[PDB]
Amino acid sequence: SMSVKKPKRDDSKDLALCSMILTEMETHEDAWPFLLPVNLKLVPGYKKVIKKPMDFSTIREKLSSGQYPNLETFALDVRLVFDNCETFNEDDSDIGRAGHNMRKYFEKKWTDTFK
Repeated sequence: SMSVKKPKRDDSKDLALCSMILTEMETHEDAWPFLLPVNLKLVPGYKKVIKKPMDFSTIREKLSSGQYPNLETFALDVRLVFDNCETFNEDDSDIGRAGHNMRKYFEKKWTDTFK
């Protein structure tokens, strides 16, 4: 509260570390469904059903231009990528499996890096 603060967690490497994580996600072999925005002209249903589209290129641009106020807002966008994937794709499709694998990959790097 006013003039009563918890000790200061060092956040100065957060930007670099989120960049590194994102690079590792970008270069994974199962990243291909997630590298670019879904083409809303060519994929029936996507626009109306997925209220907040997200993809790795868009996360990379946001990261590079100071649009993440902290590491939790970055983790929310990454998880949004996988949540959207589960919303639109069957678990037993190549893309559905890709999405479960990538979420697992991400959550381990996240825990190892920050927790």
